[PDB]
Order: sequence, then structure tokens, then C-alpha cells
Amino acid sequence: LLSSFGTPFERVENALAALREGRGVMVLDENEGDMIFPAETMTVEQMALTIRHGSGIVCLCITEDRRKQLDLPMMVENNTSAYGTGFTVTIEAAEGVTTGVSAADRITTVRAAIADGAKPSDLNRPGHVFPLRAQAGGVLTRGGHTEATIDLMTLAGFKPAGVLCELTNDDGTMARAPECIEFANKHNMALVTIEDLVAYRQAHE
Amino acid sequence: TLLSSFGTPFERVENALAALREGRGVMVLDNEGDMIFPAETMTVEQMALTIRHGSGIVCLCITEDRRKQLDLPMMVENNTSAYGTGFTVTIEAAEGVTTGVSAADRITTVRAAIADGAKPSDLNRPGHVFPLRAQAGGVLTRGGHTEATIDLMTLAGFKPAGVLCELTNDDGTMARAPECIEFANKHNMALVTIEDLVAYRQAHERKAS
Ligand SMILES: [Cs+]
Ligand SMILES: [Cs+]
Ligand SMILES: [Cs+]
Ligand SMILES: [Cs+]
Repeated sequence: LLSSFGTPFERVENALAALREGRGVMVLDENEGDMIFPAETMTVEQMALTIRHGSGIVCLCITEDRRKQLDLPMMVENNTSAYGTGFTVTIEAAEGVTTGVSAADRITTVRAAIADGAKPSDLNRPGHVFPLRAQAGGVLTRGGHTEATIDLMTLAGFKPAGVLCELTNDDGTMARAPECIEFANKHNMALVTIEDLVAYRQAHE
Repeated sequence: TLLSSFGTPFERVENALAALREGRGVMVLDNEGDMIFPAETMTVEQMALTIRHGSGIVCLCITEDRRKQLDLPMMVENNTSAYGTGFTVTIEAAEGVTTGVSAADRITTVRAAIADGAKPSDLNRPGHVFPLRAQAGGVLTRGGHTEATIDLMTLAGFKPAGVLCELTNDDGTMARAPECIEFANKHNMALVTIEDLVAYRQAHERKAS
């Protein structure tokens, strides 16, 4: 499917180069493709893009360290979700936003959460940005898009914080693999799969 | 003007109830405009439209009774005078969904939560549908979109549960009134303001006899 885009390891390398250039990455894993960007570089336009063509449940993948720094509890005590998704309580920047919902507000909230020296008070809760706490050990622990996001950010030289959202078709169905490729090509995003990244990590372990 | 486009305040209300019953949506404005549909009749297609044109944070407005029935805690504890945002912990249907994100899945989750006899175990947590618990008293208590939604469903004759989402423009800004009007027209939706509803309910409230 992506072979035309290079071997698995080239795909990973290509994704890291895209991230370093501030572009997004379409990470594939029933296909689910997530658009991901580094939290440090994501722009208002990229956020608008993600709301318009994504599920609109735009998530901020963070480490357990960061979660604890922000004093953010996990959303539920007893996670009964099918995949054990690491949602914490939701967040909104305590300053610089109005309703929290616009692309510029969401990006404001992301930036507040990821800032060096960010404190709990910098964020009100609940809000319209959804932090996901990535499992320690990344994709080698849990082959989820959350873990893929953090691993790609750290491999690319960024802070371990990234933004993801599932690509959705206008008709409400989730974008199929070829549809993800089309979108990636159209928006200058690299394409990689979670399996590619797991393989890359295992080879470099 | 709202008057030119949708009628006087009471007409707007009445037209919104009719739209609801007929299976069309309603735009509720405060500017923040939310597209709303009865949770018991909303279709997959309406859900898709809601996700395509809204924030994608698609919420299910419920009553306190329903929240207690589902055993859904509030997302963040409250111990003040303030009402709060209304968010409970998020949900996914325990059955009949895969990732919970698609329009079809979201609808399945909604239907599971509002079913007669629904039980806590019919829902996993967390999930991709965001319940909002309405303040008892509706808009007369709190003039929010959540309360407006429930009041409209109640007035229209449905179960007190509705789905809402904020209308967003493609560039990521929130739609102002004029864009809301334009969207309602394009999509055959009715349009009403929260103030209209407050007024309407007051006029039929505490009437003698
Ligand atoms: Cs930045
Ligand atoms: Cs959207
Ligand atoms: Cs970097
Ligand atoms: Cs969307």
C-alpha cells in the first residue's frame, strides 16, 4: 500500500523529516489514519485543517511526566474503553481564549499545556482540548496512535508532545487507507504505518 | 436579520419545534450557534453533517435523572454556586461500535445512552461522545445551549435528550450570526435564539388559572 512511498524504514525517515519541517504526518493503522503534528510547531491553519477534515476530537498526546506536572487526573478511574484510551480530564488555556472551541483557541490551549514551566493553573478543566497520556515505552509497549505520535516526535528531535486527530470523510465514514494517502499527498504530509514504526524501533533498540 | 429570516421570537420557537418534529435540525444561537437534533431521531446523515460542519465535539444533552441512571460522574467535581460546564465523563456504546468515531458509531452510542431501560454497563468510558448534563429548570435557570436543547426537545414532545455541536467555519473560526443564518437556510434548519426561548417559556410560565 505505501510501498510506493519507500520501504518501511524510509517511510519512518520521511515522516521524521516532514515533522522537522513543520509538516504533518498521516499515521495509518478497518483502517484508521490520524493526522499528527508536533505540538511545538502546529499552527492555527493546521488546527483548522484538522477540525475540518478530522473527527474534530483533537487530542494532545503527552507523557506521564507532563500529566503530573499539569496535575491532570486521568478522566476515569476504571477505564472500560475497548482500547484503554488514555484520556485525561479535558483542558482549556486559563488565558488567551474565549469559548475554547475555535482553531486559535485550541492551539492556544495546546501551547499553554506544553510550555516549558507550564503549571496546573495555566489550564482550566474541563475544556475542548483532549490530552491523551501515552504509555511508557511508546509503540513497543502499545501500538496506538498516541504512542506513535510521541515516538515520532522524540525521534524527530522535539519535546514528547504531539497533536492527533482521525481523518474523517465528509460523509461521516472514517477515511480508508487510500483516502488517507490522497489527503496526505494533497496536504504535503508524509505517510507511515504504526507497524513501520514498531519495526524501526525494534531494529534500532 | 433574524426577524426577516426566521420570524418573531415566538414564531422562531414554534418553527423550531416543528422543524424538530419533522426531522430537520435547529440552529440555536446565543456569537455561538449550535446545530441541534433530537437524540432519538437524529440520523447518521445528520451526524455526518454535524461532524463535517461543526467543531466535531458532538455532545449529548441529558437530564440529571438520565445521568444518574447511566452512572455517569461529572468529569470534574464541583462544589460551588456555579453550575459548571455540564461535561460528564465521556462515553462509547459497549456494543455495536468499533473505534466509536464514525458518524455511525457516534449515533450508536447516543442511542445506547438514551434507550429506555439503558443501564450503566451499556456504555464504556471514556469514549467519543460527550454528555452534557442540563441544569434543572432549563434556560430559565441557565441560558446555555445545553439547556436550550433540552427545553426544545421537551416542548417539541420528545424525550428530554438532544445532540448539539457548535457551527465552525472552514478556516477554524466560529460561525457568527450571519453565517449561522446562511447555514440554516442551506440546510433547511430552523433557527432560534436562547433569548427567544427564555421569553417564550416565561410567557407560558406562572400564568394564572
Ligand atoms: Cs509554536
Ligand atoms: Cs468540522
Ligand atoms: Cs526538531
Ligand atoms: Cs470534520
